[PDB]
Amino acid sequence: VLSEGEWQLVLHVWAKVEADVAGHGQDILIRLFKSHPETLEKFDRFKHLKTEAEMKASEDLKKHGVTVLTALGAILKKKGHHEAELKPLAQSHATKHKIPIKYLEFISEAIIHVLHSRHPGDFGADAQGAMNKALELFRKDIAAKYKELGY
Ligand code: HEM
Repeated sequence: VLSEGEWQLVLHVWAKVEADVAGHGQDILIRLFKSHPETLEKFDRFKHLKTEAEMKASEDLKKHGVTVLTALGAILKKKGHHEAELKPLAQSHATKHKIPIKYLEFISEAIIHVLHSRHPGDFGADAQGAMNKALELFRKDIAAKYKELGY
């Protein structure tokens, strides 16, 4: 359970992300796919991409990065009271897309890394710890839905 102080640190840096949702989404997906190539393989839309330059040149990838970060932002702004937002996401990711929780840990690492690169003055250790907590909460609550579904 995040404190109010922790949520403030999370949403302070998130408001910086929302000035360039698309650029952040590209940086995060590419870091994910480079660092953990099994994740790329889960996307029929993207598994043709073989180099970082190809990934950076894909408009479809950029579009999906906006979808991802828009969903995550809506969850973060609920400060934990995110049950309604997680239901559809956990159902699609468990049952349709077949995304292990571990891959959710991998994208959380990518988010944290890109936030540090883009927003160091608003992403010192206190804010890094708070964002880690927020993304852990996200994962914990998705994992419980996965367990219900048998995934
Ligand atoms: C912050 C974590 C994530 C968020 C907020 C997120 C959000 C979304 C949203 C909003 C969609 C479209 C609606 C839906 O199908 O539910 C989607 C689709 C999808 N996601 Fe995620 N996602 C996350 C992480 C991941 C990860 C780590 C993987 C893969 C390793 C992944 C794989 C997929 C796939 C394969 C689709 C369908 C893409 C398509 O073919 O159009 N997601 N995601």
